[PDB]
Amino acid sequence: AVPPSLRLPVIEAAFPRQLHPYWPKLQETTRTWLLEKRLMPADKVEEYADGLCYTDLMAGYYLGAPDEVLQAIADYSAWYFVWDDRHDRDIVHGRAGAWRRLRGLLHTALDSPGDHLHHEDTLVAGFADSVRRLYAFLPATWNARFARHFHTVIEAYDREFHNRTRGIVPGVEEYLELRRLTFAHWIWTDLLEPSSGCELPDAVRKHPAYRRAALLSQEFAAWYNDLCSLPKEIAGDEVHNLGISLITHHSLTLEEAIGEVRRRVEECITEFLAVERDALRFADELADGTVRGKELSGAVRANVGNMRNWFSSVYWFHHESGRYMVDSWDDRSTPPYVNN
Ligand SMILES: CC[N+](CC)(CC)Cc1ccccc1
Ligand SMILES: [Mg+2]
Ligand SMILES: [Mg+2]
Ligand SMILES: [Mg+2]
Repeated sequence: AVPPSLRLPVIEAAFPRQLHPYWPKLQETTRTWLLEKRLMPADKVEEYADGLCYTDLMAGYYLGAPDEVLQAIADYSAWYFVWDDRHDRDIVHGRAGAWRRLRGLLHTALDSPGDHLHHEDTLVAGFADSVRRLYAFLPATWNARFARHFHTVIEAYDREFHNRTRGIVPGVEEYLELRRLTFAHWIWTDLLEPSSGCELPDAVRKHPAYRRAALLSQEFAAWYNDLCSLPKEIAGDEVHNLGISLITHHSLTLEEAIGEVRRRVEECITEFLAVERDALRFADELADGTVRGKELSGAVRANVGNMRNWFSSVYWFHHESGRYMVDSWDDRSTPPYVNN
């Protein structure tokens, strides 16, 4: 049962949850990886890792992925959550120098992961290990696009460091543009392709129906996170959240901003439903009778199916994960799974 202020009946009725068959082994394998890469203290991994549900989130998203692909995606995604925690803690503790150094190492490790596999900063070494494995599935042209996208993500995190140290809440339009980068919209979209086993040519993945379906899936996910993580983010002096931008710059009340965010999330769903039809029609056109065409057709169909699965996986993740349960913390500004 989902709280009424967070409930989306269309998701519950029309987007049935999916779970990848590898998820049991995925759960333990990623937890051991967090342990062995020293990405979180051992006692916090034991106490909190399974309850954070990071592997469940990815296992309900990239259906059909080969087990080894899903493992690399799950390790990268767990790393990404820890990086968000590190970013937050560097901000809270005014560690501008340590962040600047981290920011630079992640740029370098993204271009040359093998050089960073044993870096003294375990967060860098953990990133390099996951990126190394992601680079082993598709041609170097896909690797280059992943890197180009993630370079921008790192720099969007640096913009968040600038905003939060300076006490700046971005405007609504400014926030929406930045959120497509801090959420890594295009990274999750890139990773559809190794999950279906096919790098898509530019003419396919830029087709208007594919691009708009991919966008809507990510806008829903990011804004639903905003809706669900608003309580912890207000408690933690986070400034990056559509709700916070609305309260600050449009002088909405909390209740008004929650409603506005809800409506925007709801429209992503029904816009997606319409564009989903066009994207599946495109998949049908790709099946032109050739072997390449059937290949491309099946890949697009699988990818669009997983764009749909992102809606349900993100929805349920926010009600299962301990990441957001701010009411259970002794210090509402300091989550217990963060190294402070
Ligand atoms: C801050 C963590 N995360 C994912 C690693 C960064 C993009 C956002 C997120 C939250 C909830 C579901 C999916 C992604
Ligand atoms: Mg965060
Ligand atoms: Mg963040
Ligand atoms: Mg959030």
